Amino acid sequence: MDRLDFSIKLLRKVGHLLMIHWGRVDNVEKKTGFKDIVTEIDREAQRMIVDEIRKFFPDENIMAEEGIFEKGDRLWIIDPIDGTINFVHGLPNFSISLAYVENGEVKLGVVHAPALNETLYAEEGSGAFFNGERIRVSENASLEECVGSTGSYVDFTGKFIERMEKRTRRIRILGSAALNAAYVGAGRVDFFVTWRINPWDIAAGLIIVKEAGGMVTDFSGKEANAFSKNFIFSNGLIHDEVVKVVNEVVEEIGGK
Amino acid sequence: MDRLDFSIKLLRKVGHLLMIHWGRVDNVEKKTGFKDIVTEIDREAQRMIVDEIRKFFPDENIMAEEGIFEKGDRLWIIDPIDGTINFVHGLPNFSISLAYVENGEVKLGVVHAPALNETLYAEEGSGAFFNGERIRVSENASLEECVGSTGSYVDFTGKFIERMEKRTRRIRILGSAALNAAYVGAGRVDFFVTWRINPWDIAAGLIIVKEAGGMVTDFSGKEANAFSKNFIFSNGLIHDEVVKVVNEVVEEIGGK
Amino acid sequence: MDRLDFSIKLLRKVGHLLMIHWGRVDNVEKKTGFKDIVTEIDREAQRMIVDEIRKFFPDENIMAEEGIFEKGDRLWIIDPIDGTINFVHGLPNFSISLAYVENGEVKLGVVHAPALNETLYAEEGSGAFFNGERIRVSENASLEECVGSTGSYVDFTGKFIERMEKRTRRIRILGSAALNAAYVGAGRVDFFVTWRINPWDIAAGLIIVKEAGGMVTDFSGKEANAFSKNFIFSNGLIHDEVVKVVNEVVEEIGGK
Amino acid sequence: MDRLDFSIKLLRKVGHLLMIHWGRVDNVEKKTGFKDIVTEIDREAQRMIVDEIRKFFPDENIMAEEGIFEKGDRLWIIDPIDGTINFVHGLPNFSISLAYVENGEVKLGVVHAPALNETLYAEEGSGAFFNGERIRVSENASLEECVGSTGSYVDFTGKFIERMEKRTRRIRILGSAALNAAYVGAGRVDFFVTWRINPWDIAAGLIIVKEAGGMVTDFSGKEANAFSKNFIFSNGLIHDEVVKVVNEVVEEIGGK
Ligand SMILES: [Mg+2]
Ligand SMILES: [Mg+2]
Ligand SMILES: [Mg+2]
Ligand SMILES: [Mg+2]
Repeated sequence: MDRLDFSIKLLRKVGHLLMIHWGRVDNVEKKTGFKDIVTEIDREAQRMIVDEIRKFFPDENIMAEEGIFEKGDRLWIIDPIDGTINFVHGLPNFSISLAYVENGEVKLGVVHAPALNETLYAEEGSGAFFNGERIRVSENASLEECVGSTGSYVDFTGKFIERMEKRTRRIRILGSAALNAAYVGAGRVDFFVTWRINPWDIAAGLIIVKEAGGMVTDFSGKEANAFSKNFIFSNGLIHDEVVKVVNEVVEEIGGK
Repeated sequence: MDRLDFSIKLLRKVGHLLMIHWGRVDNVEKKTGFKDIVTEIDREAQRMIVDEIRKFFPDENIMAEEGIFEKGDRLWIIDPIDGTINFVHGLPNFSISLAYVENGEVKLGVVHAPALNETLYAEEGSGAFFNGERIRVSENASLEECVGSTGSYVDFTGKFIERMEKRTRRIRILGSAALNAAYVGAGRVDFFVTWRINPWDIAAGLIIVKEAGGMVTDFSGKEANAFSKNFIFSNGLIHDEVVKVVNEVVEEIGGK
Repeated sequence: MDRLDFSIKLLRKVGHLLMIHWGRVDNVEKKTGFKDIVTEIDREAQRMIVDEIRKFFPDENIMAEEGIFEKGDRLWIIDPIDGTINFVHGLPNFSISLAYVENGEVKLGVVHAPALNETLYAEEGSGAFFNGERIRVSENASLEECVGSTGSYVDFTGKFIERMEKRTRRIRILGSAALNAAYVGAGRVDFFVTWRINPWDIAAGLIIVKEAGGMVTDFSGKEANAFSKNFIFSNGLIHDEVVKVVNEVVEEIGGK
Repeated sequence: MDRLDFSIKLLRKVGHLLMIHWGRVDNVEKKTGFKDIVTEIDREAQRMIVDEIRKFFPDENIMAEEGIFEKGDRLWIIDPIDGTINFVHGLPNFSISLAYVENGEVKLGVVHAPALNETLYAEEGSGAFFNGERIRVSENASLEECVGSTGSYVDFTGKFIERMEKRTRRIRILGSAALNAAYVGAGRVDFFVTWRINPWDIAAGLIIVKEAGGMVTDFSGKEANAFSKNFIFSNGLIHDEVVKVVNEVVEEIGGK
């Protein structure tokens, strides 16, 4: 609609500002370590976005990674650069994410990977799209004919590989949370699992996976929402096959 | 120039055929099981290349992943699709690799990712390029300022992540060996490790990294060649420690 | 729509076939002269399009430029390559046109420019799009504030350009009818004028420009359909001024 | 090489600045009427180009279209946006142009069309390229085998269209002098004529077409250089005829 179209055009415009600096940001800043960085372009991109929303959606709230952490029954969740590390090194797997949550419910989601010219989006009840055409998660039902994905985490990643590497065609670690969730919605991957992520990393990828007929849940298999800590995105075919392996790894390291 | 230009235009032309089928080939074979496939496109793309190769290079040999394994002083190493699994699922990280090896010497290489519109190539003494512009290897001289990569291998993988997660910013698993290697030459990645690999998977990558001022060696740390089993590519500023870690990852599982 | 989504996916896929021979076609045949040519690719592309339509819509008629001139209630109009001259020479302004005419009126229409990655489409009562985002006709209400365009015609073009130049910013001759009409819908040009044209050249553009909010009439101002001979696509704001000048041109050349 | 690479990367970088505002330029200032305008984006982009050149070649001269007119042995000719009108309306045919003129003679030219992803360029003595690929002018030896092109001139155009349309397949009016000239070098067009012009309009085009094996002369047939106001670019196989028509058109209006 108005909101969806606005979001698509906004992220597509800002995407170009990011291209100016892609792989060329000399000022890398650490937030809570060397694996968790931010740059001046993350902020500039966020300002560009936040300002347009604040302009057309005057009395609505914003929750943006870099700083703005408001609350509201009408909240826009923004990730100026999902995959800042990639962005800095020059890898194409980074994106801009914009979800519009109403009453804690994701009503719209859009992910835009600039260097790839891929714009995945979904509005509630309208289905998922990719640059205008319909997308639906894969039909794959056998883990052996599946390609799953994960993000670079503590001891989780390396272990989740060990467990999965056997019953799976191949595992991917691309670099963009939002983009990886959206890829399942587009049928490119079979499932995506995250750990200790904020809502700006998954709010958009959540409605896009479900509107594309997939499944989005926490590690307990109980349907997840924008405010869940663990995330499992899947085509809804080999979901449980994954729910298990994940907890198998979680227990081994420490959990419950 | 002659063979360089030839090679770029050719792979670029072939990339488009791949695009017609990319993500839409549900007729998969297994060259050795699920973890290793081939498609008619693999075959159909390789054909379109080999044909052209002879049309202008009669008295020369050819080596393609699936089908031709000739040998000679004027050889061409072809890989119709590097990342067939990706190509099959709809992932952008797949490429076409081609190297001209004269007297056992890689005289030039070219990697082309059609979905990403990336063409990385290099000629002996001419330096490396990326779509016409020069590319050098990264300057990040410390593991805490690096992003590494490797392919999905038996135990080496999940055990390489664990053994290097706290070492580097991130470890990526993209899918295409030729592309991944070309990326360290591009400085998008600081190092890439490949275990148990064929010549057509690194032939081009090899000369691209070295021409881009990087390092390519076996695990023994000795200068690597088109014919080696395990490779390591880097900016030559963090090779030592990587060799070290690589040489200490096979330990935990085995492989003498 | 599954019909529109069907249309977008089919032309996008076929666009890669075209990309293989774009600028690399050696055998150009004259249909009625050196200014009206055709190639084998036009046919190959068309065949790819027709077989898919006939497979998923077995009882609907087809009217494709190169040969298939059926007629009916459920009709598919096709121009395998709008701008074969451009396509042959290597210019990017060439496209694949597809419209669905029902009981005389165009229900949907998509235009795909492969080299340009531009897919403009519209389904009746749903608005016009450009790669997933909504587009609308321009807002230039003054001719001196406009950019117009036409095709390449015998007498018409020259007189036109003369009788318009001193009254508009500039007139453009890009080379693809469908693409040009669709651009009026995208708002990139303010009006497009075609003379002694064919239905497959304007069916898709007709609905896109109408859905985009503009106007499409014949040279007399009378609204038009896929079957009129002459056309005028505009933003609706400058139309009269255009129809006037056009006839001043039909007047000098001749008519009756 | 030092200068060429620097030029290619700078333009591609500035290219994205342009993409942010492409088709969304609010305030258009008039230079010499609605026929010739400039926008703050032209200035904003020019400043970004000038900025880098001052930094790496501080002791060199600059001649930029929008306000900088220096003179010297080492000189850089610049056009922030060639095809501003196109840029404004949202047409993809616009580009950045940069030439380095050492000792009165241009030895390097770069033309980048951001919206098209086309970087054509040429360093004196090394030949013409297009995104790394090598290019050479066309081989069409007869006008009926060609596709010519012109700029939008108040009297020239219409006449040229008239005395040239029955003689050739089609005459194109694209909207970007630098790109149009680079196109003859790319062989996408057989000839291009420009009436009334400045060094920043065709300095880069000049060298590219020459390194591509074609010819650039003033209307009189006499060779042409960065400093002339009549230009005719061609594949050098139909040049004579074009100069013919060009002159004839001049007689239909006025001159000497
Ligand atoms: Mg972020
Ligand atoms: Mg292969
Ligand atoms: Mg046609
Ligand atoms: Mg300009």
